[PDB]
Amino acid sequence: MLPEFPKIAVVAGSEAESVFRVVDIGTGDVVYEGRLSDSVYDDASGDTVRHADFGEWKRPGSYSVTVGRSSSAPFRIGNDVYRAPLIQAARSYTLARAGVAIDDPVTGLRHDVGHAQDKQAMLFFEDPFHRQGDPIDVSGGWYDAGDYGKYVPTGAVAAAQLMLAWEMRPELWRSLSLSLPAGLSEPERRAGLPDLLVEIKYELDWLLRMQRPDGAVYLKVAGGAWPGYIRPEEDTADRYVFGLSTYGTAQFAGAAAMGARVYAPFLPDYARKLLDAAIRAQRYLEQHPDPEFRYDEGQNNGSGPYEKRTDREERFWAAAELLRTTDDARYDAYIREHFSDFLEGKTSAVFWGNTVLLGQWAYVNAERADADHKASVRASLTAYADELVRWASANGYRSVLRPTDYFWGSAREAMGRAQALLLADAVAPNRAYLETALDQAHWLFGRNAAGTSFMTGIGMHSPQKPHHRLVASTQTLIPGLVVGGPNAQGGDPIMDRLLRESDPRVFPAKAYVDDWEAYSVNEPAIDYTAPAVFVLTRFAEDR
Repeated sequence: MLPEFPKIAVVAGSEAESVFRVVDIGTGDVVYEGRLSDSVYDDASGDTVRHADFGEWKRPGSYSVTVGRSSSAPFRIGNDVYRAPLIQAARSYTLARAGVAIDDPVTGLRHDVGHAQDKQAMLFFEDPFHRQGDPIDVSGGWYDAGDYGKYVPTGAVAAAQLMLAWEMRPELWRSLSLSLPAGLSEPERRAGLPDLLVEIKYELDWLLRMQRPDGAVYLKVAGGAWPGYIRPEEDTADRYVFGLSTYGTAQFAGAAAMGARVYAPFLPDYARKLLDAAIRAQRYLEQHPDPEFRYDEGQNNGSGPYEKRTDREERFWAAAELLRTTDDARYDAYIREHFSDFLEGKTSAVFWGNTVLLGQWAYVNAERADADHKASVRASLTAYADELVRWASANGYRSVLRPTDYFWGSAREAMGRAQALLLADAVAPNRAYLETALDQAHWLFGRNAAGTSFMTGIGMHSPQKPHHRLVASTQTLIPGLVVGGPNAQGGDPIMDRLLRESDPRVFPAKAYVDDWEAYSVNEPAIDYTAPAVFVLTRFAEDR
């Protein structure tokens, strides 16, 4: 917990108690005694919960909350408390790199070069630039999740969210070491690039390799079958380039246009390479206005589908990010002609299937965007943020999730909503936005009905058996990874059995188990961790 922010312990049950005591563990002295709030039933969990509010106690230290016969696990009040998880989450991307050997003394993660054969991955179909089966260098980038596939939509959206974390607090990140393992990114490190930007560039370099000469971008790199729980160097099967999509082409353009701005102070040639690539993608999109999602039979036999057959929110982001980076007012005209609805509303949390908020954020920060339309976008952001505050303020776990939000990726959604609250705070400062965003980090780290952190390596309870082939094959804890979170819709054989056999039925906020095969709730992904990095950036102490 931070000294200057709200402090509530959430207690499920304990209906009969009326007071609580905050005890300094080092002295045994009570530093704060108060009355518990009234018990209130929580629809998503089935829990009856109340609060111990001790926000006025601000002294750093280690404490426990006593209620009746029980005392909480120790917790910290301190200014420094979110720096370590931020660092862990950010450097988890390094440990997810494809195409390199890793020997990390921090975690002990060690593996030989994985997927070197991505340097000659075979195109799964014929296109105007390559025969079916022709090799393409699509090496590098990050493994997506617990598998070894590499997918443009989540790679672009994750890279963009990490770049927005950079832009939120560049001076924090300039002095933040990710303890990059030996041999990695040696030219970038010799050049003094901040470690976060070194890591993001590994993914941008790969995204650039997924673009064809006409500007369009392929969908993903993977094999024809899912590997077992094996080290990446053991996954020697042929690799393929699959798919072609307009929404992924637009997401690439958004990420590359953002990277052009972010990298320009450091690497003028690389920044211009990114911008030219972004504009080639945008020009492909302007010349091919209809959505496309290419599907060849078999392309999902060994990798996730990431299918979206419309693309408006992503085309909007591409154009708005280009507007922000280039200051070319022709992009404002284009946006106003085709995407006026996104200038007047429809804010929703960022994820790979809807980047409208990345576009809205670019637009409101664009010097050459129309002023009245920037005002409209700010109001869309604050209306959405106000709704999140209303929900969370009345929720016993101070959660921005409703019972119907417990589907695949709920933990991402909590942190994406927290991200939206912080973007709203940037355009229209409001302490409630900042506090509610921080409440979602409290939730993520275990203040929730499932009684577990959804970030590895953090919390009294955390995921120990994430559906993750590197963790499983090396039996090595990688901290800072965010798993999907509770999901009442099923999707893997463990959760499917739990949900169908349970009587009474599982409450949605508890639809979670820590098991290797529970991949509908317990698989980490780069686009789950990315909004958590963004949110923690705001609350990490600088030095």
